[PDB]
Amino acid sequence: NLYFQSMSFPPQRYHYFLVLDFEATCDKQIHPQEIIEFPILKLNGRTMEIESTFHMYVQPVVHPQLTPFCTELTGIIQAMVDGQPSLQQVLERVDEWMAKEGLLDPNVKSIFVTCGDWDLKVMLPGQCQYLGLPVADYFKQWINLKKAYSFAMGCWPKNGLLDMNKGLSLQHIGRPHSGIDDCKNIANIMKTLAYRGFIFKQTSKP
Ligand SMILES: [Mg+2]
Repeated sequence: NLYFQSMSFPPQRYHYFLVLDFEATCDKQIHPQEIIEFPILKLNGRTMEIESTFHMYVQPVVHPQLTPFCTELTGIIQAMVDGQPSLQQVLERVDEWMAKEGLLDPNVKSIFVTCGDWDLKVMLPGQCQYLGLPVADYFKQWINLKKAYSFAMGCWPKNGLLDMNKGLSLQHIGRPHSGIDDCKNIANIMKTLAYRGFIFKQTSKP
């Protein structure tokens, strides 16, 4: 335990890590899928502590009525998405938040962190393409935590956050399949890996 005193929280390659996990319209499946929860956690790059939070629910337009499957899975009821801005508006708000947080200065280095590749490889660019919206350059590089974890632990977490929490002896934070709570769990896992001396790197193909 003194074993880690010098190793823990090493210098990292980024000033900040931006933890993101979407929830989306869905069924068991409807199309196009639309982002209904847009969280970002700004983590101190050294300590992994949460320093700022972006969180918006988003009003879906093509399938505006959340399905029983969607609600029961995500916890997101209709009342939570009803008066809310559209994805385009939410993306402008993210950009304002990036600006306000000093994340758009060329000298300030940050990278998104997600559980899996779906959200930034598939979901965001897919919906943006459908809407005719550009994808900001900062969404185009990320770290898949499942891959970071498998490198650190020599073991693929098939069941995602629940497997990673198990492997690191961490109690689950909040509610599974809630965007923000998944973000808090990603952040907690990162903290523990950093405590063990893990240096995070882009996993996203350039
Ligand atoms: Mg989630």
